[PDB]
Amino acid sequence: SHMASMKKKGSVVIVGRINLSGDTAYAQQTRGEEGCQETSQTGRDKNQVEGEVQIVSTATQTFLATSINGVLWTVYHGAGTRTIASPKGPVTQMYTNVDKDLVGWQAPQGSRSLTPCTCGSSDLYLVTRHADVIPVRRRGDSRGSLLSPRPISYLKGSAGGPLLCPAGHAVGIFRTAVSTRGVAKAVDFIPVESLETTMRS
Ligand SMILES: C=C[C@@H]1C[C@]1(NC(=O)[C@@H]1C[C@@H]2CN1C(=O)[C@H](C(C)(C)C)NC(=O)O[C@@H]1C[C@H]1CCCCCc1nc3ccc(OC)cc3nc1O2)C(=O)NS(=O)(=O)C1CC1
Ligand SMILES: [Zn+2]
Repeated sequence: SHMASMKKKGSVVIVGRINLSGDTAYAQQTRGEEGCQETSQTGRDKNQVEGEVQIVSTATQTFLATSINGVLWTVYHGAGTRTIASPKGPVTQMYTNVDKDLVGWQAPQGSRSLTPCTCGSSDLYLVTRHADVIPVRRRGDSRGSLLSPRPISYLKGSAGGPLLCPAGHAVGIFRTAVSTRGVAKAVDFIPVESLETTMRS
């Protein structure tokens, strides 16, 4: 302890994006490691934000955050209770729910939001932090199966990323991979209706 020397955790910092605006998905880095560490400390990020899916970092982890209905959502297991860096300084979470593994901040100016799905469709697509678009069959409210299994390395750092309907509506937020002996066959996600409930409380 000793209060005079106690440290503060830094802000979550946007360090890039998954670009989905064209015919090709690809990852873009907007901030390297030294700038990220500085921005984490001040909570002041003057970078212009664009797009729906951000790549975010703390001091110890890198993962995704997805804008839906003007809220930038990610996983509690990545972000904890942290603020996010913004042009005006650190921004406090608007939503925090450890039970859902969910947090949200006001979507950054410049971001674009995905629309919540209304199709009731079960043919889905998971966007990874490396900008891979993996097909996923919905198997329950919060479960989908990967049409082609991958090692868990392949999904590491994609928590907070979106599951999309063929149209491109947001169906959910990737939470955790279900694996056996290191191979991911299934995914757990936070369905968008759970977000929408949270957005009414
Ligand atoms: C491989 C990619 C994968 C998506 C990733 N998710 C995880 O690694 C989660 C985090 C943690 C364990 N995870 C797992 O995926 C494990 C693992 C063996 C690692 C594959 N699998 C697993 O549990 O399967 C069991 C069926 C589910 C039942 C148990 C699910 C419990 C979910 C969960 N809830 C809470 C609530 C509150 C918390 O407070 C701190 C913490 C939590 N942590 C949790 O799970 C990811 O990319 N992360 S990340 O981006 O690298 C990182 C920066 C954030
Ligand atoms: Zn839809």
